[PDB]
Amino acid sequence: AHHWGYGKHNGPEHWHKDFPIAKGERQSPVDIDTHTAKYDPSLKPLSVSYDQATSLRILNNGHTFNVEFDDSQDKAVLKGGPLDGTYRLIQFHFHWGSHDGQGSEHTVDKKKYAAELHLVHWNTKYGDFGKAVQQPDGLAVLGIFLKVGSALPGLQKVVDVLDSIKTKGKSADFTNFDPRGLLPESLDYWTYPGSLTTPPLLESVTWIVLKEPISVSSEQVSKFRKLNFNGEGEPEEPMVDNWRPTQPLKNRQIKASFK
Ligand SMILES: [Zn+2]
Ligand SMILES: [Zn+2]
Ligand SMILES: [Zn+2]
Ligand SMILES: [Zn+2]
Repeated sequence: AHHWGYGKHNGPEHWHKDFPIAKGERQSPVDIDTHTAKYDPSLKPLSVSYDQATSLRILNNGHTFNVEFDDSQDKAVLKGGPLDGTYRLIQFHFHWGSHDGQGSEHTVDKKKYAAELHLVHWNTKYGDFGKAVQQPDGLAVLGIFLKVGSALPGLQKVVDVLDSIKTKGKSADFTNFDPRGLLPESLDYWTYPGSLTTPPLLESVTWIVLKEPISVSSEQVSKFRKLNFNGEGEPEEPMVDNWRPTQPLKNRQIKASFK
């Protein structure tokens, strides 16, 4: 029937009608309350190893845009922190708002940022992303907040290509992109067990949400909003507000990597 989305009839408040895990015990995103998040001395140092990352292409999937990487080798990986083993970078994408005052998925003390970046990784314990996403320890998503301020040079190559992938299904070559340019200086983070923030909402993600945002310009974020959810020849639906509301923490603890 109708595929899920972010619109009035197919968006987040309705996803449970087809994906009942939406009301599960380990759903994402959540509010991160800084007064109750607790330092966990058992966390090991976090290793973000992106020196050899090979980007390939950028795709408008009708929900967001994904920048895909070659994940055939243990090169662009995340290790340490809360993770056991090695997690390969497969793609990143963003969530953003119809205006700068909303857009992020996670919140910090109920505050929203203009957008949120997700760097998606899968556990090489499993054969590939499709096998990993079915497992509780399968995925690790590095979440980074975008705050409006000065323009980010590391984002400019992304925003420059978006007019070539305006509608669902369009893709373009996207090579030689350095995802380190989308990282803040500090890797202090919060972590908790959660889920994909889109259908099928599987509870297979270890979330690692960095405390320090990256700064982007209002003009850069506005370029995100010129994408469309629809395919060519369908009524125009601007790609905005492609975020899920925060969900109940339930019986989970958000841990901090910092004292
Ligand atoms: Zn569908
Ligand atoms: Zn609080
Ligand atoms: Zn889809
Ligand atoms: Zn995401």
